[PDB]
Amino acid sequence: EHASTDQGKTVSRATTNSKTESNTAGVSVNVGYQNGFTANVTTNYSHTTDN
Amino acid sequence: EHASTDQGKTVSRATTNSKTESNTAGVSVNVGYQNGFTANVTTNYSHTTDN
Repeated sequence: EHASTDQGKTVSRATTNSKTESNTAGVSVNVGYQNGFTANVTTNYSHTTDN
Repeated sequence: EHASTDQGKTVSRATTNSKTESNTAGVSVNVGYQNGFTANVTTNYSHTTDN
């Protein structure tokens, strides 16, 4: 907790991030399109401030 | 038969004089959080002598 590195154990990994991944995770494909609504719907719509 | 009856009586007196000399040395390491991250290192050494 306090002033590690000469205290305990660490593990550290590099990452990437996506500003819209949390948005498109609520998309199911459902191969059929009904009445020319050639688009999908998310269960939750998040903005680009949600990494 | 031969029958005996002995009785005794002792009186003793002992005096001791001791003298000890002790030395101590230690290190105390402190890390914590108090309105920010802190750290201390204490180094003490003591000398006792008793008679």
